[PDB]
Amino acid sequence: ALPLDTTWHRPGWTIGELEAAKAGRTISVVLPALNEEATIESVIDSISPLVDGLVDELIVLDSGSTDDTEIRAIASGARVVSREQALPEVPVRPGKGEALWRSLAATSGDIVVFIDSDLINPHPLFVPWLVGPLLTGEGIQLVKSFYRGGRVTELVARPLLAALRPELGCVLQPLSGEYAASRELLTSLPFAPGYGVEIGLLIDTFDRLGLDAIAQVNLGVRAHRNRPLDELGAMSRQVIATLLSRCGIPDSGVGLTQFLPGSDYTRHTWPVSLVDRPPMKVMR
Amino acid sequence: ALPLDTTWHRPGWTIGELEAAKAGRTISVVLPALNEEATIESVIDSISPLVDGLVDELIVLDSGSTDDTEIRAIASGARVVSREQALPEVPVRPGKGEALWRSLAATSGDIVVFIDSDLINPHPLFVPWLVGPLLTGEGIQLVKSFYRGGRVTELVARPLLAALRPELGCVLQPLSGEYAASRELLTSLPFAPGYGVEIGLLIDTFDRLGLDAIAQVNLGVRAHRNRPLDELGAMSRQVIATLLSRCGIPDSGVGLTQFLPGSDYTRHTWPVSLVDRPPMKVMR
Ligand SMILES: O=c1ccn([C@@H]2O[C@H](COP(=O)(O)OP(=O)(O)O)[C@@H](O)[C@H]2O)c(=O)[nH]1
Ligand SMILES: O=c1ccn([C@@H]2O[C@H](COP(=O)(O)OP(=O)(O)O)[C@@H](O)[C@H]2O)c(=O)[nH]1
Ligand SMILES: [Mn+2]
Ligand SMILES: [Mn+2]
Repeated sequence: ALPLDTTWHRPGWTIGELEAAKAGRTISVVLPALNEEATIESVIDSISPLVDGLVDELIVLDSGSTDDTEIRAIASGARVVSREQALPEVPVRPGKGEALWRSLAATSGDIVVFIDSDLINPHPLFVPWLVGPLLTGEGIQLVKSFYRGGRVTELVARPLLAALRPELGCVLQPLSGEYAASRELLTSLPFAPGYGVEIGLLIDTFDRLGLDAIAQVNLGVRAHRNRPLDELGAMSRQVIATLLSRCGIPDSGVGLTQFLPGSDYTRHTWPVSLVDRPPMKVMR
Repeated sequence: ALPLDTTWHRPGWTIGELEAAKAGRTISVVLPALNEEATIESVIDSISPLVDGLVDELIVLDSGSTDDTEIRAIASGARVVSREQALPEVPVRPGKGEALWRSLAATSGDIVVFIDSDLINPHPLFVPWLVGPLLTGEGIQLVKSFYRGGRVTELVARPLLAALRPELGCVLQPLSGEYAASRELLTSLPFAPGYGVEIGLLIDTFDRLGLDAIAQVNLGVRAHRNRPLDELGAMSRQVIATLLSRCGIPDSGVGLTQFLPGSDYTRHTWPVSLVDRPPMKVMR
């Protein structure tokens, strides 16, 4: 009844069904990580039992961590790839979108699944639930998750989509870090910088293929860190910059400034970026 | 050091100084109210000692209350004016902006001060602090407050201003319900509907007169009700619609829809409006 293929309840496919449906296609899983020493092993362990079965390849894309992220991921049996190793001829820029774009050069699956490394005890069926529509559907190229407060999501991204791309009003979690897509789709799209990467991918997929190429699946419940409001302010600024650009509206490029009370106030300006990485295809 | 006249500490003007500075100008205070029976008397009592002195006129603009708002405001000695009485030839529309626009026809002060009726024990100097720059300055026509978490303000309005009107990046509380302005300015501007009214007035003032006509004053600390996230979602949608329109960007007019978990979800669509009230001047 939503114009977007939506799975409201627990998917019924068995792991053995999903594997049969692969039909020669491979599956890579990428966990981007910046300083997630507390949660990274729980995330890797939720998925590693699938490896050499449903999942052909699993990597941690380490995004500059200075804690114990890398040593703990290695002790959980994961292949860890730095931003530099993924694509060593090209100097590294900051932010999540850079990490995800680089991960395309360090994987080879026909299907790529992204799962954030800050999840607290994620369900082991996340990955099977995300790949279902790509495997058993026709024409699905991108699958977004939703789940059971998403302040940026409910105050910024969903209302801006209603304003500027109302056809995507049916997407419940447009900014979700858990999703899967075909390599063919991902290497044909630019990747927005920083926290803009998810909203950019969704609007670009829709603008290029329409709703029929996109599905969303209920993952039930998900837990993670709640960042402080000021960090959310910078994140929201970058989401806004990427969304305005995809909708053809010129963004000033001026970073958000904040005034912090100590009354007595101090000022801080956060970076925003208007520069995308190009489709990974051009790097061939 | 901000390009906008900003008073960072407690203003030094005495009530007797402010009165002398009036020089024949009058001052009206308007408290818009929709179902504020718990807080309305505290707000009125914070200001009524100024009446017949600094303040020439005080009204409660009752915006359709069905609780005890009106009887309690009357028992505090306030003149209460319904939306219908303010302008009886014109049928009433919903939302805050309608209430404020109508209040211009029910007052006659050269200066108009707005104070929200949901404040918990507001300081009795709010009104003197807001009128200071209009009275003692030159060329100030609008004064915004700021104070010591404003989720819509920090995630939606300030980052959209940085994107689309970065010159207003120095405004700390663009959505503040406590502000004062000349009647000449207010009756020359359209009024946005619903919760869009503050952002519309600020962008219009700036677009028409530039920064030199706007000041902001520290009111210290303010307290009020924290609305639930879904109501904030609709509010944010209307703020976005008004801000895009003032910046010349076409808004779809499609209301925000929300999916509420009961997993099992239900859907609800909130109204958004693209129709302003015209400058009150046309009603002469
Ligand atoms: O430059 C970055 C920023 C984020 N992340 C990862 O992307 C996900 C989303 O980051 P977020 O800040 O939302 O989570 P948190 O920082 O609170 O742990 C997490 O797995 C981060 O480790 C990343 O790999 N590179
Ligand atoms: O249609 C409306 C909506 C709001 N208000 C008033 O405008 C202020 C801001 O409303 P808000 O919803 O932000 O406060 P709350 O509803 O939580 O009390 C308050 O004094 C409301 O009573 C109004 O007069 N008419
Ligand atoms: Mn997170
Ligand atoms: Mn309020």
